[PDB]
Amino acid sequence: KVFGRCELAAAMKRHGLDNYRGYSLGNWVCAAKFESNFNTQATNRNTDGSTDYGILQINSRWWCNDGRTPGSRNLCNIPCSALLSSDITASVNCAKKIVSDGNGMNAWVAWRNRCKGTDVQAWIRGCRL
Ligand code: NA
Ligand code: NA
Ligand code: NA
Repeated sequence: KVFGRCELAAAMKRHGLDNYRGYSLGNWVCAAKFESNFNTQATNRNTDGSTDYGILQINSRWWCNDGRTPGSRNLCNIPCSALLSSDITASVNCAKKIVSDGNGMNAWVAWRNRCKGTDVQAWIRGCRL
């Protein structure tokens, strides 16, 4: 499923991401825009053989099991395909674990490079929240 911007803002807010670990909602919407273009089905291979999955591009090197990242971890204890569903629960719950691990949103390269340091509240402008 490809979410609209305000559609995703509402879903992320209902799932408890607004102000999670101090990151306002616009941070999460911005991250999803630039990680996946709001597309739950997005997948992208990393050069180390791992793959990023879903609307927040969560990495099989550490966070989920995709059956083809030998020796990697599965910290969210899920198949990576769970991160591709139209239901964003698994992606949100795994993102909450990632952002709590000590590095915050710096885990998301697109957030670091395209959201951090910008007016991220713009990403929820015009939305009914
Ligand atoms: Na992989
Ligand atoms: Na893994
Ligand atoms: Na990531």
